[PDB]
Amino acid sequence: SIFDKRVNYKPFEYPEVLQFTEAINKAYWVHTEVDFTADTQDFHAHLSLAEKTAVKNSLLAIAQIEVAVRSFWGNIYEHFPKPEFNGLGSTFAECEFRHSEAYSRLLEVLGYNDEFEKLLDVPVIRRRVDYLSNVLKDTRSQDNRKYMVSLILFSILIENVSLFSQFAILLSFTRFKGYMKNVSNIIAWTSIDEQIHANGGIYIINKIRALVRETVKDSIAVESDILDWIFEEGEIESIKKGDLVNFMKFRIDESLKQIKALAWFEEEVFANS
Amino acid sequence: SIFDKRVNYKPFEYPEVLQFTEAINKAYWVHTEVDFTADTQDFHAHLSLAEKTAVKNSLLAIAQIEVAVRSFWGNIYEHFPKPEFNGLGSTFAECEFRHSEAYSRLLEVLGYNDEFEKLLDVPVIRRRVDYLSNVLKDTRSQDNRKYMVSLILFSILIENVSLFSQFAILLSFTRFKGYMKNVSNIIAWTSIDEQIHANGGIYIINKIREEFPDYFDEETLALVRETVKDSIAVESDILDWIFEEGEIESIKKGDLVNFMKFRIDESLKQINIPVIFDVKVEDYKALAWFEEEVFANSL
Ligand SMILES: [Mn+2]
Ligand SMILES: [Mn+2]
Ligand SMILES: [Mn+2]
Ligand SMILES: [Mn+2]
Repeated sequence: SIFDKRVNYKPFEYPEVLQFTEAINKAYWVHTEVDFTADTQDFHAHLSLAEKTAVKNSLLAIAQIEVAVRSFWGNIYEHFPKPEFNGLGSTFAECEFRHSEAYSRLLEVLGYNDEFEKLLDVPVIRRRVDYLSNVLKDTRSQDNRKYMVSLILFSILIENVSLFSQFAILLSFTRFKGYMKNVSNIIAWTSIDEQIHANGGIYIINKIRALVRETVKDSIAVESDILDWIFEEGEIESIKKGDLVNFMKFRIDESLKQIKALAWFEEEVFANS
Repeated sequence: SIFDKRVNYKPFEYPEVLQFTEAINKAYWVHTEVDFTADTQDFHAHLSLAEKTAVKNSLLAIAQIEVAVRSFWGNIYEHFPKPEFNGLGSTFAECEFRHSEAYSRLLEVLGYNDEFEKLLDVPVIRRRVDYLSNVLKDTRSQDNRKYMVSLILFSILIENVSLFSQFAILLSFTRFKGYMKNVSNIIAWTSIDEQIHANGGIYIINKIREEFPDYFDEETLALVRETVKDSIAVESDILDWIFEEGEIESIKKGDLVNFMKFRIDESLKQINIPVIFDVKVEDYKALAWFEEEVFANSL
């Protein structure tokens, strides 16, 4: 089975894994390629306080997940002891380190390290953490039935929902205003990697073939409250909170179908890619 | 300390980690960037039986270490619970998967999968596997002193000497004969990566020496020096199996033994361990072309 340890390296029992690692390989990128001087000039002079807050809080919401020690992918070999899944996890774990460094830099160049330190003082961020830490309680569980339960939640929200909300907000400043072009480059490259991390999760879930889908509907409530915190200074004009909820509803449905004025998102991602 | 868990991502307690990860980032490469058709033609037409056997057995010995599930670097966060070392471990773990795929491919192109499956039937390889087992027996130990011993032997053997003998053998065909230039691209890129891995391990060893100088007692230094001296005996016997069909004009075994001994000594100096062999400039300059040949085959 997939939970049994195969000793020989090749042939790969699941050769489709290379499609996900090679996609990460071809999309390889680091934050040191990008210069944020123009974005700081656009930020300082041409963005309203409600627009500054939307950029600040969206990046803080992204950093809450991205700026952390990521250990799920780097340990799937402990649960799927195959050489191809150790490489799948290795490639995703490295990519998450490039992500954590990129949003650690953005927090530094925009001067938001202090707010990131005390981020749990925000009640709604504290609500997403209490949510996330509990629903993913069995990511390290030796029980192979509730570890699967973790990979479902990990792939459709951590990789598909809990971040693409803030990706579209930041990309809207480049789409409709032509601002934050370099930050949107980091955002476009990140969302591409998270799309591959989601498909890799979806791919595995289909290979292991109630508690799930009404656990994930609980996140739409907390993710909607996060948008209230992101737009606490007022709704900006490039995007609206109501459309982002439907964008969140669209992505969850297509995630489960394989196991909208925000249709421009995919087009905007490849333009800034 | 380095063994204590830190929850906050930054500031980094060990910011020099970024020097090693960025080096891997800048030297990033995948084997699909290279094609080996030209090398199969030089192998088929312009290589003797002695040179064929040296190329095949060297790559078999490399694949013996590289084509496997590598798990040491990807789990260094279990012993150094810092966000820095989880990123350092991930960056190195992904790097080994690019290596495992690269030499998996070289075995496939040149048609050596059957001999790699039966590689354990070679007695000198079984001597290396049992020897490497004691070099890795404490890689999961929760004893920080036992795990530090495995970390020292991992960086100076698996990452810095156990493969560089075969690396120089393959590069010698490109420098002196002008053959196997695509294979030399993989070798040079891999040798750069393993150098960063060994230097990254030396950095962690020295940082443990800073915070815990009592861990470097007389017993640890004696066991490491004796285990290391046992390596050159097994690796020199590997050199006999690599040239089991005759001496080749590209390089000599005597230079390769002096090459490994010098690299081992340079490794011990960086972590303040007494030199074992003390190779003279009379001997280790015969393979001094290895560094520049790696850089020439890297661009
Ligand atoms: Mn990420
Ligand atoms: Mn991800
Ligand atoms: Mn390697
Ligand atoms: Mn290595």
